[PDB]
Amino acid sequence: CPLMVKVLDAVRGSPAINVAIHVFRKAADDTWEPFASGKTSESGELHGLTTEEEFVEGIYKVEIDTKSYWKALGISPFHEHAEVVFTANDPRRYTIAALLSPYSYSTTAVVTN
Amino acid sequence: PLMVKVLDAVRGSPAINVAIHVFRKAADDTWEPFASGKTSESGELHGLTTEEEFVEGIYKVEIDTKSYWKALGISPFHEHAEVVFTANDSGPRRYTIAALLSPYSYSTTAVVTNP
Amino acid sequence: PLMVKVLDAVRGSPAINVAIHVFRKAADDTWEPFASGKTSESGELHGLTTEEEFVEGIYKVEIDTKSYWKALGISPFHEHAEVVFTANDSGPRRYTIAALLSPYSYSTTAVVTNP
Amino acid sequence: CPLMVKVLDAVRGSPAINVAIHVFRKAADDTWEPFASGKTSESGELHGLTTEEEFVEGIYKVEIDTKSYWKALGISPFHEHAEVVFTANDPRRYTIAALLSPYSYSTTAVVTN
Ligand SMILES: [Mg+2]
Ligand SMILES: [Mg+2]
Ligand SMILES: [Mg+2]
Ligand SMILES: [Mg+2]
Repeated sequence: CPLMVKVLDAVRGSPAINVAIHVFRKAADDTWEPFASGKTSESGELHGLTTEEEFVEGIYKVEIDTKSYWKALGISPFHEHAEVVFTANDPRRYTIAALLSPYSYSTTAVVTN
Repeated sequence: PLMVKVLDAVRGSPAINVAIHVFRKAADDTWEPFASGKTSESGELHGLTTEEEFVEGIYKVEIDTKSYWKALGISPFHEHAEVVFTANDSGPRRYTIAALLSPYSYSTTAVVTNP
Repeated sequence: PLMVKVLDAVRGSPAINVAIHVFRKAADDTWEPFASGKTSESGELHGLTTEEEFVEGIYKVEIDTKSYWKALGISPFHEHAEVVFTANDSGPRRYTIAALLSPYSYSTTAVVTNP
Repeated sequence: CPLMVKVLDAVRGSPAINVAIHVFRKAADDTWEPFASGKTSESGELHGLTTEEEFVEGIYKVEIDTKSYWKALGISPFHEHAEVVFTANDPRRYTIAALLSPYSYSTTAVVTN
């Protein structure tokens, strides 16, 4: 799979498990079309979102439902979600990593061949 | 009530001349333009709104990081950094949205204080 | 010439009353005490040193994050956050050391400006 | 192995390869005794630093030679290194992750069972 998402919890020092992830692809009329989705695993990872044949160049948005995650832990969060928006560019594998705190997050792209 | 501060993690400096657009979610669920501006030489953007106009709502702060890096000769990963949050739902607050930029990474933090 | 700013990423607030110790590497390669203080209600620590006393050297800023979290009922991962850097080796500069704290994570950024 | 170190490069969006890592354990006289060391792999990871039998409770310091890494890339860095200091506490595995930029770094502990 050319696109993987990994989420960590900076409060508990753990993978962020059961986080909902939605991927969108920008359409020609500038709307966001649903592309793929899932929930992070026990390791905080979401694999299998797409395939080399499907993941063509274009602008993609990855929406990480951080609010529901913090709500399930009983911790008041700031953001509605974390969104990562990027242009896929032709070999490359994309790992979108996110590090979550209730009032802060960071995201990093690890792009490898 | 709403300030944006942007730092450059490659140079260890404010990120100057960064375009910032703020949107507010409308009743029909679309993003309406709310305010815009660009960071100063200190990397801050002040004066976007007022206590009266900054009512409860869901707000989106779009920071044009890609143009910033491209003007410095770098092709970055992200199209922009987007910060989406509910504001003032417990009464008016002061919000500082901070962003720390690298070509393939950014972080964003909110500092929320009660006037 | 040297300021330290500390933010709490759990609460979205300045990190208040954080103890900070600064050390400078001596000629015998040991860490000598240089200055200390604690963050204010704004999460900043000003006045640690002066342009005259802040000579070239290798400096270490130790931020006592563990005591901060423990006083809030949290058992954090790190003993402290340590920021080590060469200062003023191209002439005097102004340094802001920023730290962003979570129980199992922190980040630190330097903003360096030329007077 | 109970202790793993992973390093990412936020400028290139890649693992940080060939980064020197030194681990120290605090001695009874408060000095730092060398404990283990190595260099990150092509995946930015350093495995095999210690064993369950050796990695007893105590205070450990992980020193990541960020300066030499940035110098080899030709980019002027701020820090001499990144140090992560923590008390190991009894099952647990420790992953020390670091995200490097020339004037900033973050470190996170992912502690799992
Ligand atoms: Mg092309
Ligand atoms: Mg209401
Ligand atoms: Mg000299
Ligand atoms: Mg015990």
